[PDB]
Amino acid sequence: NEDICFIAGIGDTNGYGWGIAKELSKRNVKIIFGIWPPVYNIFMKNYKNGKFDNDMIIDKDKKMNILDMLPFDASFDTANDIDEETKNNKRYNMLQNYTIEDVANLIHQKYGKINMLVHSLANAKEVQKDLLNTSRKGYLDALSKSSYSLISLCKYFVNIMKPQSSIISLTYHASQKVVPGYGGGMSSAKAALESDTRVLAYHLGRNYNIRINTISAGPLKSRAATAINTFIDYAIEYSEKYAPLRQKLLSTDIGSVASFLLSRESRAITGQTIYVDNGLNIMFLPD
Amino acid sequence: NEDICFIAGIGDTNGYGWGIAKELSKRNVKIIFGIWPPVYNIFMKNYKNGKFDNDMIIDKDKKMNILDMLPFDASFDTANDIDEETKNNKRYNMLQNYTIEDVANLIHQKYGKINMLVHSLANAKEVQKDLLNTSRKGYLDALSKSSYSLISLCKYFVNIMKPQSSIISLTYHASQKVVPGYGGGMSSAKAALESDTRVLAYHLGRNYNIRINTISAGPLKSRAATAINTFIDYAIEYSEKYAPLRQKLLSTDIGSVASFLLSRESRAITGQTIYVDNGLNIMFLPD
Amino acid sequence: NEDICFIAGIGDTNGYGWGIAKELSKRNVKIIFGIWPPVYNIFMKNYKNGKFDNDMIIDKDKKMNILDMLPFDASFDTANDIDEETKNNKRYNMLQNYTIEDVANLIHQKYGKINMLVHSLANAKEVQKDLLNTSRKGYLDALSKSSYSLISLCKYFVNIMKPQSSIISLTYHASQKVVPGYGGGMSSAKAALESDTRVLAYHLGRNYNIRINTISAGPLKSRAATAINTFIDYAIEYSEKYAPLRQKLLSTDIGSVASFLLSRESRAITGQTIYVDNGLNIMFLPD
Amino acid sequence: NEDICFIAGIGDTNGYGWGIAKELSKRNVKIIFGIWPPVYNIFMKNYKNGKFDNDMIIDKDKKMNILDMLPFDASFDTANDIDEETKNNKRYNMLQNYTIEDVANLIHQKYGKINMLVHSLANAKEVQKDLLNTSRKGYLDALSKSSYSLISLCKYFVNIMKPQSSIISLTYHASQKVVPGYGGGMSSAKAALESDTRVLAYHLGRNYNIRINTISAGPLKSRAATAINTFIDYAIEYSEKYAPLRQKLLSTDIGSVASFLLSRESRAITGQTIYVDNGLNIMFLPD
Ligand SMILES: NC(=O)c1ccc[n+]([C@@H]2O[C@H](COP(=O)([O-])OP(=O)(O)OC[C@H]3O[C@@H](n4cnc5c(N)ncnc54)[C@H](O)[C@@H]3O)[C@@H](O)[C@H]2O)c1
Ligand SMILES: NC(=O)c1ccc[n+]([C@@H]2O[C@H](COP(=O)([O-])OP(=O)(O)OC[C@H]3O[C@@H](n4cnc5c(N)ncnc54)[C@H](O)[C@@H]3O)[C@@H](O)[C@H]2O)c1
Ligand SMILES: NC(=O)c1ccc[n+]([C@@H]2O[C@H](COP(=O)([O-])OP(=O)(O)OC[C@H]3O[C@@H](n4cnc5c(N)ncnc54)[C@H](O)[C@@H]3O)[C@@H](O)[C@H]2O)c1
Ligand SMILES: NC(=O)c1ccc[n+]([C@@H]2O[C@H](COP(=O)([O-])OP(=O)(O)OC[C@H]3O[C@@H](n4cnc5c(N)ncnc54)[C@H](O)[C@@H]3O)[C@@H](O)[C@H]2O)c1
Ligand SMILES: Oc1cc(Cl)ccc1Oc1ccc(Cl)cc1Cl
Ligand SMILES: Oc1cc(Cl)ccc1Oc1ccc(Cl)cc1Cl
Ligand SMILES: Oc1cc(Cl)ccc1Oc1ccc(Cl)cc1Cl
Ligand SMILES: Oc1cc(Cl)ccc1Oc1ccc(Cl)cc1Cl
Repeated sequence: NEDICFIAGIGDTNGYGWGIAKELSKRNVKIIFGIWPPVYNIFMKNYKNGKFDNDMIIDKDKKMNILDMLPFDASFDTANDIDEETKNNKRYNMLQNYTIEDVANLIHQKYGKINMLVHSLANAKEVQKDLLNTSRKGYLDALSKSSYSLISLCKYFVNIMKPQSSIISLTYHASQKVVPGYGGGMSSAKAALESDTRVLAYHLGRNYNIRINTISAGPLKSRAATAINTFIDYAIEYSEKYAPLRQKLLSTDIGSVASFLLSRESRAITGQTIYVDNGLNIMFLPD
Repeated sequence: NEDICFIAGIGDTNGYGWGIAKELSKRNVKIIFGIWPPVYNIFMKNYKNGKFDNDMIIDKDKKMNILDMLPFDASFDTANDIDEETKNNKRYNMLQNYTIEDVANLIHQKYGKINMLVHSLANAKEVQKDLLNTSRKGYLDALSKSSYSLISLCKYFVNIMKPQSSIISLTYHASQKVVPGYGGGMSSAKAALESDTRVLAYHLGRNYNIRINTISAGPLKSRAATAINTFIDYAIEYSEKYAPLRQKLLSTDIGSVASFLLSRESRAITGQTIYVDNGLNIMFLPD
Repeated sequence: NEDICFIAGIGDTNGYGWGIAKELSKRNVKIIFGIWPPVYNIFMKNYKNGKFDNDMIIDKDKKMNILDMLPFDASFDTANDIDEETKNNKRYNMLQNYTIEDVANLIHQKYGKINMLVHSLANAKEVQKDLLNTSRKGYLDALSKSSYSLISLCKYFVNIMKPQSSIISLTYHASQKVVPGYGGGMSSAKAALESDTRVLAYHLGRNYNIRINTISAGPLKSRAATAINTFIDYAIEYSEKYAPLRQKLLSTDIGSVASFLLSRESRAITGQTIYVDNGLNIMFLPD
Repeated sequence: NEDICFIAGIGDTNGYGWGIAKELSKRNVKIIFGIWPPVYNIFMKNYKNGKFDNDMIIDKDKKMNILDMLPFDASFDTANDIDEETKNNKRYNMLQNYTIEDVANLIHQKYGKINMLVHSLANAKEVQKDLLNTSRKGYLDALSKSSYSLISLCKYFVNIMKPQSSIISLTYHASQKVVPGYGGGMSSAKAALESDTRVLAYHLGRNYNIRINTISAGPLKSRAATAINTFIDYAIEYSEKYAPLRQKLLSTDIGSVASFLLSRESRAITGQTIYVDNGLNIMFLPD
């Protein structure tokens, strides 16, 4: 009782963020969605029009427990970072308090302190280009939004979290082994994310008694996965054929693991990269 | 509601085997203990005398549900491997059906098929010697009882397990990084165990849809630990002083993680080495 | 014969860049220094005043073979990236062709194609702050100069390198394990550098038959090492006391390894992170 | 000028042992071969008949300098370990002083102290069986001859080695990632070998200032390789098709790296697993 989780990085019901929300709901955790402004209105519309009613179904008729839905952009740390153009952009103009600091303050004011935080986002302008051809701007854009965002989320949210709270993010094996197609510096961003998870585990553990881990998920055909041009269909096919466990990897498979890591049951685990990919990562040569 | 777990390697209530049994009990899992013959009667004596009553208490009105307790020696695969020096041994003479295959048949004959298996045993005759001074006989003894026993357990128990069953063992970071007092080939045995966990994950996964993982636990002042050369006293002191999470590591901390890995909740995790050590493994230079 | 190496990241004779240059000279490799503009003039002055004559001594009277010394700033990819302020800054005003593209073109025009490239630089404005307190700007600054610079160096220099050429950079273990004190996102930058080394190994290997590896060096009291405030004295003391090899780590120790990796003798090694740290990285618990 | 290397594990000129001998010869290192008794006479026969003359050619007017060739069985530590089944064996009856301790004393008695040691042997009676179906006897046989033999070699040879000496062994990536046809416990043996290399690095480093590393080599169609179950044909085909460097891996490619690790040039490297496989180990999803 009293478990509140903020999930940053939800634009629909086809990604891991939604799978994580469903499993947490089964444990009676209250959910707060952090939605990227560019897709905020479209998300709300569909929600209002009851387009997600089926996907919100859990257990036996059990409906998901969505406490709130807030506009959120991990590119901005404070209101002072918002550039004039973005502030005046059509999709941002009518929204407020969407920077990392503002959302933390908003959540604290409305619901008090929370104990669960999920970083389920990533972005790279040049993801379609191989690392060698990625520009400096594209590279830094990937690191800024996909990696630094985690650090910033921690810096502002630790002030509104209870001791013994837990934090998780999502990564991918391309950080440790070569996956052609995963460009734009996304591999670089994930490698940084995994390393930052260890350093943050040290600081957050000693000073706040807070835990942080990352889940290296297998392939899922999410909206963003298609942006890589297809790459995702190949990855899924390869996984279902060569993984030690030949079964379809579901968003809820990652969700149940996320639920465990966020609960007090994983009290002694921190700074780890946990693989939830049907064991594919352990293979060397296929069959 | 129908889950049965065989825990191989319990001689008292101060080790990880007991902690795992306690946590699985909270989930209403029926427990069967595999006890090393040399200490079987003494264990039985204490149990009867109520020396473990307090250690069996769980939650409010809940007691640990121990289905059965059987003599079990991981040194012998089948009845044919029992030598006269053992058969004629005082402690073994009074016991029967304690080889790996016999225990599997006995359990199956009495309770049917099971779906959870825990390997929580290690043994090395020359653990007090550094690797360089360990004899061939001592080295092989460690690998035989601490590593091969996992493979043999799987070979014989898969026949009495249900599909989608799960298996776990315990390892230690000395397999990956140097820990001076961890001798006799125990470091070697743990390295083989972690690698074997991957290979078995592939075979058991493809052929039976069965999962297998290993938990790399932090220091716990248990019975066997005290045999290493005080060493455990150092390890614990160091862990509690430098680990990112400054809290005492409890056998049940490993238990709750084991319980999760043995349930369907971790359906997509296999062949992994999961660290449950308060994050100590991530540190390099002590602060 | 005909071996030319460009070493990017030399501001004096106290770092690894100089140690790498000395060892390469022993193999009769022609050296070209890439010097950061802010310290370019001071470097030349000392050189001219013969302040480095002693340090240039190799073998028996054998003097180093410095082919050229060029101003170089890894922050700029092309002349178009140079901001008006920097272009007009006192130390840059009188220098030309110091961007990555210009230096590559300059080298090609003056000496033709080369076959050896060394990335021996790093920088982070907020290195004195722990990761949690590093600003977005500081973080991206670290990644831009310490990691992306490697990718850019490769993109422009592969056009002026012969097939079978070799490239190396320098990293540090803080990317894999926690080292308190290594802040400003330097740990993040090194993790990215190591991951990018693997991805680049794939692209450069398949398309140009060029190799790339990185050396994870132990502590050396270089000029930059002092910028971390001391941290470096502690690291050196810890290393000389706990490493399996209790000896002083010299810049030339890294130099000789760099020489091997850059030569044709390491033909089958690529995408690797090679540790040259007296074996400290393999230790878990000290003595 | 005074370097002597003992290479344990040579039965012909198609393996890595020969490639290592060739490269060390270019450096004028005196070579002593340790030959498995069962094939000692045949080897000697071919040598006398000049069947290896072409394989011994190096550079222009340079021939491989083989100091001596001795029968050597890594299964026996001392004369006391020789059983009647072996002593009475036809192939062993005619030979003497072939245990590890005897060879060390014999070499020392004839040529004095040495400074280079190479462990290039592996053996597993049930290599054709997958791990799950490998017997205890077969599993232990693999660990005894392929892993413990390294420890015993160090224990007995340090007495006849000079300070600052170097040692290397060969391993394979199947210890870290799953390779289906690599059975009989060879994967287990390699995992132990790599871990043991770290522990030994600590002991030999602190006590004798002696270094030890292991080379993880790529596929090479050798004599023993052909015993795995064609498998080697697959491995080679896969390596040459997907590795970042599309070139044939030669025994001398491993030889040049071995030569470097055995020289003073690598003075600061110890306890490491160095990959010499054209970078194949860094790949995840084949392109
Ligand atoms: N889908 C997969 O196959 C897969 C594999 C490994 C890891 N994960 C990781 O899981 C996370 C989500 O992946 P997914 O596939 O479910 O994607 P989605 O399902 O695309 O989720 C990503 C979310 O990020 C949001 N987002 C983008 N930029 C943002 C910004 N600046 N501020 C705030 N939100 C922003 C998007 O609007 C979107 O809802 C990422 O970290 C991804 O790398 C996914
Ligand atoms: N104690 C720790 O700090 C620690 C750290 C890492 C991993 N674990 C691992 O957990 C397992 C148990 O450790 P523990 O500390 O709880 O020890 P215990 O508490 O000593 O548990 C080991 C059990 O093995 C049994 N055993 C020994 N030889 C046997 C044989 N031939 N057949 C059957 N059973 C046999 C013993 O009787 C004992 O009950 C081991 O694998 C150990 O390496 C423990
Ligand atoms: N010294 C150590 O203990 C140590 C340990 C591990 C790795 N290495 C790595 O070796 C490299 C050099 O380290 P070092 O200690 O010898 O340092 P130095 O000896 O400080 O070398 C770094 C060089 O980078 C140059 N530089 C900084 N910003 C630049 C820019 N924008 N463009 C071009 N040049 C720039 C400096 O002027 C300097 O000459 C770095 O990558 C460092 O992280 C060093
Ligand atoms: N062949 C490859 O592709 C490959 C890949 C990775 C690592 N390496 C490793 O290199 C080493 C040699 O491999 P290789 O392919 O050159 O094989 P060979 O070319 O088969 O070399 C192995 C040698 O071990 C000797 N041997 C076997 N049992 C022995 C015993 N009891 N005592 C003494 N010598 C004994 C054999 O007679 C033989 O000369 C092994 O450790 C192997 O695992 C080889
Ligand atoms: O990390 C991922 C891994 C896979 Cl296999 C599929 C999708 C992934 O997620 C992303 C990839 C690129 C961008 Cl730009 C944004 C996101 Cl969310
Ligand atoms: O693996 C372990 C790690 C630690 Cl820190 C403490 C105890 C451990 O467990 C053992 C060590 C040696 C032997 Cl002979 C038997 C066991 Cl059960
Ligand atoms: O990587 C390093 C590791 C160590 Cl132990 C010492 C110095 C290092 O190098 C740097 C650290 C911070 C900045 Cl800003 C620049 C450089 Cl060159
Ligand atoms: O380790 C190896 C790896 C590969 Cl790919 C090919 C051959 C190898 O070497 C062996 C394998 C099994 C046995 Cl019984 C003996 C040896 Cl020498």
